[PDB]
Amino acid sequence: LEAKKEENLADWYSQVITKSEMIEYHDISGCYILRPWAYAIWEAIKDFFDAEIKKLGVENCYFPMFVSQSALEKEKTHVADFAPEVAWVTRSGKTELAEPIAIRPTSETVMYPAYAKWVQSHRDLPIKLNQWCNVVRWEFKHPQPFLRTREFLWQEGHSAFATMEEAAEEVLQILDLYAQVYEELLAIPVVKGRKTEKEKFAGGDYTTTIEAFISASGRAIQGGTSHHLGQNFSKMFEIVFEDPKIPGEKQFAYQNSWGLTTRTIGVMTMVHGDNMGLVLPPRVACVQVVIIPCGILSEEDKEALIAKCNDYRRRLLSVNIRVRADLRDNYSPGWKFNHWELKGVPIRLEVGPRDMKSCQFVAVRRDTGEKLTVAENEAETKLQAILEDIQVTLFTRASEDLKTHMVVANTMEDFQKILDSGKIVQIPFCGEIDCEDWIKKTTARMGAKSLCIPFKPLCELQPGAKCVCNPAKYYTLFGRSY
Amino acid sequence: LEAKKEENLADWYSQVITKSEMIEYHDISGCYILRPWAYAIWEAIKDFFDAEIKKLGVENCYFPMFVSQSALEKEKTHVADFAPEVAWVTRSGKTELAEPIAIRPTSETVMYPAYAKWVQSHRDLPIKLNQWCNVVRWEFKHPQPFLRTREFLWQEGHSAFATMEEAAEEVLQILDLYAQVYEELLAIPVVKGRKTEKEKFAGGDYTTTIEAFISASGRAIQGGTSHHLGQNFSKMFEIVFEDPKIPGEKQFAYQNSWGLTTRTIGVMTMVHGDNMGLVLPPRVACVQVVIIPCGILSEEDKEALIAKCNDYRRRLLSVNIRVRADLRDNYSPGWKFNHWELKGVPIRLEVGPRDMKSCQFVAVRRDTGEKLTVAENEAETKLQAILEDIQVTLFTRASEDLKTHMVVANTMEDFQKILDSGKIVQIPFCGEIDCEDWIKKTTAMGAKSLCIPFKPLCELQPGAKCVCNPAKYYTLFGRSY
Ligand SMILES: O=C(NC1Cc2ccccc2C1)c1nccnc1NC(=O)C1CCCCC1
Ligand SMILES: O=C(NC1Cc2ccccc2C1)c1nccnc1NC(=O)C1CCCCC1
Ligand code: PRO
Ligand code: PRO
Ligand SMILES: [Zn+2]
Ligand SMILES: [Zn+2]
Repeated sequence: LEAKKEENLADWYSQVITKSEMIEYHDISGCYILRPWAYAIWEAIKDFFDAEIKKLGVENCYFPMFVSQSALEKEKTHVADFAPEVAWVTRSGKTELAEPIAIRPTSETVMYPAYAKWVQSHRDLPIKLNQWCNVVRWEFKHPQPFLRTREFLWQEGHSAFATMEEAAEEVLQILDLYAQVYEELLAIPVVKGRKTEKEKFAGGDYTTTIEAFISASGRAIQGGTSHHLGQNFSKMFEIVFEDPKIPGEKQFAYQNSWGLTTRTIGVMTMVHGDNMGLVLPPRVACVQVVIIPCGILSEEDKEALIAKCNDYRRRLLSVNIRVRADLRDNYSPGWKFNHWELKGVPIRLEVGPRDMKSCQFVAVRRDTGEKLTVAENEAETKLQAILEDIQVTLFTRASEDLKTHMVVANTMEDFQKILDSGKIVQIPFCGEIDCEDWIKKTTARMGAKSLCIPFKPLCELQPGAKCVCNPAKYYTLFGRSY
Repeated sequence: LEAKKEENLADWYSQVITKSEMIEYHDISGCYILRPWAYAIWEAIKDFFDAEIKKLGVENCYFPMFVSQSALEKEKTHVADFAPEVAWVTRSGKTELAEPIAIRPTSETVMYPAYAKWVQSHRDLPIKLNQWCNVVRWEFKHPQPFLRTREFLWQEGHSAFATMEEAAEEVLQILDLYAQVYEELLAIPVVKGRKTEKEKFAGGDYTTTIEAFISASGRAIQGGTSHHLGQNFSKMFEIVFEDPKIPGEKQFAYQNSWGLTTRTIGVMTMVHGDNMGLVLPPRVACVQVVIIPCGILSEEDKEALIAKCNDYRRRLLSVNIRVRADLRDNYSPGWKFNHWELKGVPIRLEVGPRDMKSCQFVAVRRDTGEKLTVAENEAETKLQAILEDIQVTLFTRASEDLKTHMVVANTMEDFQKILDSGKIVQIPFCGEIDCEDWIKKTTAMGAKSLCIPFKPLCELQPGAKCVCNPAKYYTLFGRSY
C-alpha cells in the first residue's frame, strides 16, 4: 500500500479494499464482488441484528425479486420516486416477454398484496417479517464499493399493526438497534434523527435515520433507516380488517419498514482505515488475533516454536477469541506482518526463539502500532484488555472526530464558511422543500443538503427564530453527502 | 384440508403448502413467497450444510447477480444450454442501458474471471468459495412451488484445485453431505449416482447426483448435484499457474461446482405429507413439540393449567428440545390441534384439567397419528425418545417405499409394465445419447435417465445386452420432475 488517506481518498480506498481482499471489481459498473474477508463482517452484523429482531418478534422469510408492472404502476408517490432507478427485465434468451418484469428496488410493492391476503381480522396482526436479500437501484451517480452501489445486500423489515402505538414503538426500537450496530459492533458514533420533508420516504408518514460522519471525505452518509409508513400503504394495497368493537368501520393497518445494508462495512473502512490499510474493530473482526512465528536453526527448535504458536492459539480459543495462526512456511515473517496489517487484524501475536526463552510474546495492536511486550501467562487477560481497549479507542477517536466536525451556525454566511473546511452544521430550519433546494443552489457557490433533525440537537431553538434564509421549526443537521 | 393426496395430487400439494403457511402465490407465474414456516426449514438445512463445508475449508462470499454478454458466452457448451432460460435486463426506468445485462442462472461465468485474476501461482490454490443466493431460470415449462420454479434460493460452491486428485475427492465429499441432508435431516432416502451423457452438466466432465422418489406421482426428482468441471472452464477463462519444476508450462486449474436448493422442502412435503397436512422430520422442525392447554371453569384452575404448560415448556427447553406453548386464549383447543397438525409439528402435548391432576399428559405423534398417555415423570425422556422414533419411522417408511418402487427390469417390454404401475426401474443401458432419446419416445409423459447408481441392485452379467449396443451399466430410469 503506497497511497495515503490524507491526500487522495479515492485511490486509498480502492487500494485498501482490494489489498485487504475484501473487494474484487466486476465488469458491470456499480457492482462489486464481496470476498470472504468482507462477507464475514456482514455475517457478524447479521448474527447480532437477527438475534435482536427475533426478541422483538420478527420472523425471517423470502419474497420474490420480481415485481409485476401491475403491482408497481398501480400505486403512486412511492413508485413515482423509485421508477427511474428500477431495472427492468424484458426478455428470456431471444424470446421477448409479453409483459416486462421489474427487479426489486425495495419490497413494499412485492410484500403488501400478500399482507392484504393474510389480514382478515384483528388476530392476524401484527405481521412482522424480515428478509436478508439483494436489491437493485440502477442509478448512474458515481458508485463506490460498499457505500454506493447498484446491487447491494441488506435486510429489510416490514411490520403491520392494529394500533399506531405499537408501530411508533417499533420504529424507535429498530433505530436504536441500528445505532447499536454502528456504535457497539463497528465503533462508529451516530446522530439519531428525522428526515426533512424533501428527504422522507416517498409514501410514508415519517422517516427516522442514523447519520455518520467520514472525516477524510468532509462528507456524511445515511447508515440505516426506520420508516413509519402510517396507513399510506395499507390504503393503497387494501390491508384492512373489521373489529366488531368499531362496527363496520374498516381499519387500515399501521405500517413500518426498516433497512440496513453492507454500506456498514464501507463506513467502517472510511472511519477507522489508516495508511497501513484496513482496521477492524475487534467485535466484527473475523480474525481478532493472528499468530506468527519469527526468527525461523534446528528441526527440533522450529518444531517447538510451532508448538508454542499452537498453545497460544488454543488458549485464545478458550477465552472466546477468534484466532488464526499463520504457520505457512512459503512466506517470510515480514511478508506476514504486512499481509495481516493490510487485512486489519486487531492483534498480531509475534513468537520468536528469544521471546520463548524469556517467556514473552509481542502483541502488536493494529490501531496504535503499539509494540507491546507481554508476559506469557497473562495472554488471556491482556489480549482481552487490548481487544476491548482497541474497540474503545476506535470509538473514542471517532467520537472525538465527530464532536469536532459537528458544530452550530445560525446565519447563511457562517453556515457557508464552517462547511467548506469539511464539517457538518446544525442550522435553524423551516423544513420547506423550496427552502431546501435554494440552500443547495446557493451552498454550491459540490452542493450541500440536509441529513437529519436530531432527537438531542446541540441547542434549543429560540422563540421566534428565523430560518437561515418564514420562521424556523427546528435545528437541522446539514452537510455534504453520499 | 379438502383434497386427498392420492386422488388429486397437485390440488393436495397446493392446499398443504398454503394451509401450513409455507407458501403464498405471487402475481408472476413461477415465483413463490417463502413464508416463515418454509424458510425455517431452509435455515436448518443452511445451519447443517454451512458448518459441514467450513470443515472442508470452504468460505462464504457474494458475487453479483449480473453477467455481461461477453463473460456469459466464454464457455460455449455452457452458454448454449442456458442461453434460452436467461433473463436479460435492458432498461432502468425509461433509461435504456448501453449494453443488455443478464441475470445469473448459475455463477460460473460471474466468478471465474475473478478466479483467473486471483490465481498467479500454485500457492493461490485451492480456491474454495460458496454463496447462498437466488438464481433465475426463466423456463416456460409448468411451474410447481419448491420443486420447479423460475427463481429459487440455493447454495452454489465453486472450487479450483492444482491437481485432479484433489478435485475428485471433493466432488464425492459434497455429494455425501447432500445425501446427509436428505437422509439425516429430511428422513428421505436417496440414490447416489452419476448422470448420463445427455443429462450431465453441459460445461463439465462428469456430474454426480442424488435422486429421490415421490410415490404419489410415481416420479423421481434430482435432489442436488456435484460436478467435476475438469479444465473445461479454466481453459476458457484462463485460470492458469506455472510450476518451477517444468519452467514455462502453464497448467489449467481443475474445477468443481455443486448446488442444492429449496426443492429440498418440496421433496420433504411430497414424501412425508398426509391428508392431515404437512409432516415435519423433527431434525428440521423449528417447533418440535407444541403444548396446548385442553378442556377449557374457575380462573384459579384455568391459570394452574397455564402454569402446568409453562413447566412442561421450561423442562423441555432444558433438554434442548424445540418447544412452543400455544397459550393464546384467542383460539379454541380444537383450532390449535388442527393448526399445528397442518404445520406438521412432530408432537402435540395435550394438558387437560383431569390429566393434570392425575399427574400425566397426552403426547400425540404426528407421523402415525397415535396418542400416548404418558406419565409426567417421563416427559423429557419419552419426548426425546419419541422425537427420535418419529425421525427413524419416516425414514424407514420412505426407505421401505423406495425398496419396493425401485426394482430391476432386464427387458424393454417388462420395463414398460413395471413403469406403468408408478415405479422406477434399474435397467441394463448402453449409455448412448440417441438410445436414451429412444427410451423416452417409446415410453409415452416419457421416462428419462435419472442416474447410473454408484451401487446398483444387481451385477451386470457377462456381456449383457441393453434395452435397445451392449450394456455399459445398470441405469435408474423413470418418469421425472
Ligand atoms: O443507496 C445505495 N445505492 C444507491 C445510491 C447510488 C449511488 C451511485 C450509484 C448507484 C446507487 C444506488 C446503497 N448502496 C450500497 C449500500 N447501501 C446503500 N444504501 C443504503 O444504505 C440506504 C440506507 C438504508 C436503506 C436503503 C438505502
Ligand atoms: O431447476 C429448477 N428450476 C428450473 C426448472 C423449471 C421447471 C419449471 C419452471 C421453471 C423452471 C426452472 C429448480 N427450481 C426450484 C428448485 N430447484 C430447482 N433445481 C434444482 O434443484 C436442480 C438441482 C440443483 C442444481 C440446480 C438444478
Ligand atoms: O427502501 C427503504 O428505504 C425501505 C426500508 C427497507 C425496506 N424499504
Ligand atoms: O447449476 C449447477 O448445476 C451448478 C452447480 C452449482 C453451480 N452450478
Ligand atoms: Zn427557510
Ligand atoms: Zn441401448
